[PDB]
Amino acid sequence: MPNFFIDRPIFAWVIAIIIMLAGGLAILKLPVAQYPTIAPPAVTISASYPGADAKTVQDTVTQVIEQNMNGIDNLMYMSSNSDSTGTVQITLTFESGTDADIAQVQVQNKLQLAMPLLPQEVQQQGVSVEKSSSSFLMVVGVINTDGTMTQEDISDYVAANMKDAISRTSGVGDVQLFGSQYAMRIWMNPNELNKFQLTPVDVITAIKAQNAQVAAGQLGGTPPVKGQQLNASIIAQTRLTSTEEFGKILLKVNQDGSRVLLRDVAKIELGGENYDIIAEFNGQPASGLGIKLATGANALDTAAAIRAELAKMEPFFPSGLKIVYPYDTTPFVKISIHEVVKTLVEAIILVFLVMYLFLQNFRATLIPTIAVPVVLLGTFAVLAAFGFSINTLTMFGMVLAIGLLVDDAIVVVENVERVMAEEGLPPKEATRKSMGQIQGALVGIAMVLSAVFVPMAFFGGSTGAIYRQFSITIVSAMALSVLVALILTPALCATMLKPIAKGDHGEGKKGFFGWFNRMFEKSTHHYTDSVGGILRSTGRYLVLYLIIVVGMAYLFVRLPSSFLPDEDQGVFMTMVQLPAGATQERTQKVLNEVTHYYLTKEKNNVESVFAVNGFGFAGRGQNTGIAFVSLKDWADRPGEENKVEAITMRATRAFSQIKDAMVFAFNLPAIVELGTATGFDFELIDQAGLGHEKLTQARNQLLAEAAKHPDMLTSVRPNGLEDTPQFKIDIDQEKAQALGVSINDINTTLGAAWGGSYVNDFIDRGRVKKVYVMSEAKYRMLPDDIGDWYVRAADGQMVPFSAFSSSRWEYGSPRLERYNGLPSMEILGQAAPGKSTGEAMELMEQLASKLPTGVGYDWTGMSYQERLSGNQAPSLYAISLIVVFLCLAALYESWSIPFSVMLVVPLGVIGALLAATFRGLTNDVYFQVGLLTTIGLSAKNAILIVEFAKDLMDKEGKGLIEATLDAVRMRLRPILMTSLAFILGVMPLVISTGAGSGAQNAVGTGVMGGMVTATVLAIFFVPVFFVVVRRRFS
Amino acid sequence: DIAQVQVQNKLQLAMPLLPQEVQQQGVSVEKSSSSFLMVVGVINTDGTMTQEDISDYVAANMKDAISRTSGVGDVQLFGSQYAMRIWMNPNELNKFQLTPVDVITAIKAQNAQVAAGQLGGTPPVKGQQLNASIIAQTRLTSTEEFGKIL
Amino acid sequence: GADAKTVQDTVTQVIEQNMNGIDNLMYMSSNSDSTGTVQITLTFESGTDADIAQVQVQNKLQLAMPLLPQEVQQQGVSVEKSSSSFLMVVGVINTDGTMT
Amino acid sequence: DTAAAIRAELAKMEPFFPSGLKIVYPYDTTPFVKISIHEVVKTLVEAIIL
Amino acid sequence: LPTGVGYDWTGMSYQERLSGNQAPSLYAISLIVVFLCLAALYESWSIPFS
Ligand SMILES: O[C@H](COc1ccc(Cl)c(Cl)c1)CN1CCC(Nc2nccc(C(F)(F)F)n2)CC1
Repeated sequence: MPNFFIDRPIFAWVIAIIIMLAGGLAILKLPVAQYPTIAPPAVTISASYPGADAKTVQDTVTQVIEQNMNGIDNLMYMSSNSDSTGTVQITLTFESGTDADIAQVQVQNKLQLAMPLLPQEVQQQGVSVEKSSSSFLMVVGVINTDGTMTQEDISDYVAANMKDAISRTSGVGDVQLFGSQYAMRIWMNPNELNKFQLTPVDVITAIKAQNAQVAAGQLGGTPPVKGQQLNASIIAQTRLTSTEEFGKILLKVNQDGSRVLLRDVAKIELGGENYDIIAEFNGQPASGLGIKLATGANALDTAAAIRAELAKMEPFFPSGLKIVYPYDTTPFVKISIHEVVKTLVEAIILVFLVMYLFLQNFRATLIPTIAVPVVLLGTFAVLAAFGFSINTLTMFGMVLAIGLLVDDAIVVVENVERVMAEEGLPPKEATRKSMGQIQGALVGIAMVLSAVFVPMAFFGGSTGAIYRQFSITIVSAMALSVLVALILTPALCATMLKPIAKGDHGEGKKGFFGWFNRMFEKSTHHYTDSVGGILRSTGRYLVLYLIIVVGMAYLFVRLPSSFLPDEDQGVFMTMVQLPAGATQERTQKVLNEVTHYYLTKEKNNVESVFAVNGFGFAGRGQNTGIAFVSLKDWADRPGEENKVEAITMRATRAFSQIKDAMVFAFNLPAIVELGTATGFDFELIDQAGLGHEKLTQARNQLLAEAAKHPDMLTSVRPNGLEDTPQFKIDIDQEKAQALGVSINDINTTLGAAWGGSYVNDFIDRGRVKKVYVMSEAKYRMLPDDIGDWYVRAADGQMVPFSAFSSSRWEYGSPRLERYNGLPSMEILGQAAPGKSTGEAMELMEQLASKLPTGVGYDWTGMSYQERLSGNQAPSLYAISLIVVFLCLAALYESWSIPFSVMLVVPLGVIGALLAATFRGLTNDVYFQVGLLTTIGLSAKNAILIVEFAKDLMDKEGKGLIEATLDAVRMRLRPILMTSLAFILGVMPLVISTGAGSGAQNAVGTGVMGGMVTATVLAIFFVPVFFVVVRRRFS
Repeated sequence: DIAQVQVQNKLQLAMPLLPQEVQQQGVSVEKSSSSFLMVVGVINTDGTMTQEDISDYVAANMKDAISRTSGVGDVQLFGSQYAMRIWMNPNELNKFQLTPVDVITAIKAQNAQVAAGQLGGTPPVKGQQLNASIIAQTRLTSTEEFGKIL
Repeated sequence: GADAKTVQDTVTQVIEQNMNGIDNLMYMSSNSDSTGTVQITLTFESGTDADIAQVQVQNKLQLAMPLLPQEVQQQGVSVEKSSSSFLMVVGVINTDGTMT
Repeated sequence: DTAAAIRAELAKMEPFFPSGLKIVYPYDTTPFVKISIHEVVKTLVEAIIL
Repeated sequence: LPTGVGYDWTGMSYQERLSGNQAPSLYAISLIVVFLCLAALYESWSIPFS
């Protein structure tokens, strides 16, 4: 096949042009995102039941929905939580590879069938089903500096003016508003209501009656009278549109005729739908917009379009309003992608430089410069054909495969040049001979590398997807590299190279090139002499190989395991947790302290703090909060102390002094969608209907038992809230009946006053908005205020709550959790240093096995994936080894020679492990993929050496030792000039300390160490293996 | 999947027109075979439980989990889950001048769980230090509680 | 029994807000009538799977579904694949003349 | 696969059953499927031997 | 027309505009493909040009 294209250079050029055009089209059309879809598809059902506690929401909402979640396909599991804020959130996690749209529609349809079973208030608020597996591309904050506007005003302006245009922007998959529109608010005064002998029920009824839309017909509508000439539509009562109209709503008229309008007993004002969450941006009122990218959309282009649309908005904004970007990771993504592209380009340049240094022929150096970009473009085209996208994993896969591509080009070009220099043949016949020598080896190497890299794609779950990214990328790059080396590279060698003499090795050259040449023949002679001396004492080097293997096992077992390096993305989060029962003001004070610290002590690094009072992770209440701290540009933060890790450690140390609050600063997970992968997630399930208290006791016992094992488990804590005091009101039905007051009226008055009620809608500036009736804050603060509220009995006399009710304080859960439809409690933990997560989970299972009767357990989150993919690696790599052995036996036509090639893996693995250990890195995904790349390249070198030696023994009459020595002499130069090029290409990643330095270092350090040791050891261990194997079996 | 999606898309138009009792009993749309894949029976080898108890246990502790298993298209319970059964005596109702309407109204009023709001709820007053959930009438959980309805 | 402007603001805009995130969408049209009817048509690119497009439109619509007035829910919001032309018209007459 | 998943779920449930409760399988066509497939495979092996 | 009043095409007109817009690209790509195929088959850059 190489001979076909050697005689047809134009056909090979046409093939290369086609590949380049396809790659360019793919680059133009390929989506770009930081990461692909890694986490399993998940669908979240969210409902709100205003004024309701956790138990009320769970009993009336959560349990019904969970009982009606049946018949949905590919559901891995289902969890739910009901808060004291009145919010239920149910996450259904489906198996990987499930169509998210189909799962989402099935979940919606089962909820639509369950909807009639829910409270009317829950139905009125609406139950929303979303896909929660995705994260936010961007978060655009809107702030007011003049102080004229508040959070509600800014949120309403964003909803009315900004949301639509952002949604219409190209590539904007989803837009969610951090806040709510305006809503009419009826702040009831209990004393005024008692004075006029009214109750909140009357206000609700009047508002419903006097704010509605009525269908009214048409003048002349059909069936029509015989000569009708005019047809028109009749307009009747329409919804109110202003606070003034609501003010005049009439609730009663006095005997005298003075009118008891609505404003008499309440304050009418436009406010927020919910006041639970307060937002500030550097201590200024703010609202937000979270923007999620669409499918197949370019993240960079989408961010640019969003910014352009916001700039278009800017001139029309009300004076004093400003756009800010509290959370913008797109710059980090851009820098990472640009750094990878720069790495690839510099790799090509280093290949050119090394090729010129060794061969000292410009036309020879041109050939790899044409070959490698063609393979890269073909790889892009193949990725587009498979539906992949340009992301961090794919780009680093290309970076890793660059070494294989460089080796493929260098082998062909150097072999052709060596044949020309030795036999003196002209370029065409020299190329023919070289390809006749190396083509079978190249095909066998293609098969071997396919066997090595394909199995990654068959891991299960999130790790399966992460490894499949690299697997597809590298396998496609390798296949295109081999195809190019068989099609185009020989044609380029035959057409571009110029004749070289039968004996010229360059030693006649005058300056640095001549010195380097002569030094190189001297070094090659010394290397051949050393190898020959080695082959006479093979036993010592066999025991040395055993020592190397033992050291490899030691380093592997003693190396920690990780998932993905933590990156300095320019943003981190501080979570604030106040004691139970804390109010919004105390959390606001703590958040103000945190913001002041960040903007004063860390003023050089931090540019903005987005404080969110009322919402924090693993909670939703007044006693929780979260601040999203954004750092200045990496170029403005030079040093190791000005990075996210150091900043977070300093902030945590400073905040540990804060009293009456737990404040903890931390960096983002590498993949926020998967969240943390640090430890284990454990679910303790109530299986026998024990109750909340018994489950709490079981959880406490398990936590104590885990704490009694410091050396195996660390920071085993509950991922939930503890029980808190609650105000219980016991309404005596007998007393209420005796005094002539209905229980329904009492409950309605209490709920409307102290929790608020949603009555109906109105039209504000041509937008439908909600109407809420609630007590004024002054009269719904303390238990004593219960005495300020009166209910009208059937007799028309107002009776107090104390007359027909009593009060006390009890304990209740502010957040109730369920797993797979049963009550549960979530425990988060992690293995102690030096302990694997598997044995930590085994110990947790052993501890849980001793818990009281009726208490079960389950694994969720990352633990579920770990259980799924626990045993895949050994079997997959056993299959890989078997297939590699079979391919090598096919290549060499021998059942024993393949062992000489396969004995080379430890040579690179040991160096990779040593490099990782010395730099204090972990066994993460990047390290493993780099390990596979190093193993593949070392196997390539060994395969070529053994092929040359065997061909020398068979086609010629040379003996074992002579053939091996000649083979190593022939293969020394390509090995060295590939290792040097790849090592120098990866050095920038090794020494990188800027943005994205985590993944860069993880990819670079292991690769560099593995290449160094693979080269150095293999160049004189492979001949030993070949000689020993040939002697043993022959 | 698409067939079920379209069928229930059309069914959602009829749902508002169906009687409230039908909606409250739960309308189901399913895609499954006409024949049972299998039958998982449950007995008691000690003889302590009756048919009602076994059926309630299967409905409450095993039915939902099986229904959520992938590949399960339908689950038919050979029994029924427990429920609070009020067996009315017409003679007693007439003696006290009562009607099943009155019984239903009393059950609805005195067996309910109401959202009662919060102490120190947002918007709060300045200087508010306490925030708590107000608990009120809760659903009854025993036959004794139901028998005490006035 | 709703005006064209009122139904457009209360219904048409609300629905149209959440329909901009659907895949393979070429363009969108909508008409609001004084009879209270709202008709929105989303035209997708050629070769798009119609069933998947309809499923995605349902998924986006259910988000805005609660925001519509209770009367809209009572009558119901329908999402279905549509065509703008009649394949044929089948008329029925009474030759005798005994049926109006 | 569905039968295997159902049996796995029942195994999860079983440890928490009340005293005396027992699961039985009064109707299951799956064992016939397994035995039939096994018999055909056995026939193939015996055919190779013959 | 006054400022703020734009226009667009729909239905048949959208398809007609798209076809007219993408015709020249189609011609160029087809010519390039034929040229490359001729060069590949006849092993020359002169025969495809002629
Ligand atoms: O995951 C979502 C977004 O969380 C964030 C938020 C900010 C950043 Cl910068 C980032 Cl990165 C992430 C969670 N989210 C929390 C509250 C929000 N509801 C709200 N309501 C009123 C005001 C606000 C606030 F504070 F965001 F303006 N939010 C709705 C759901």
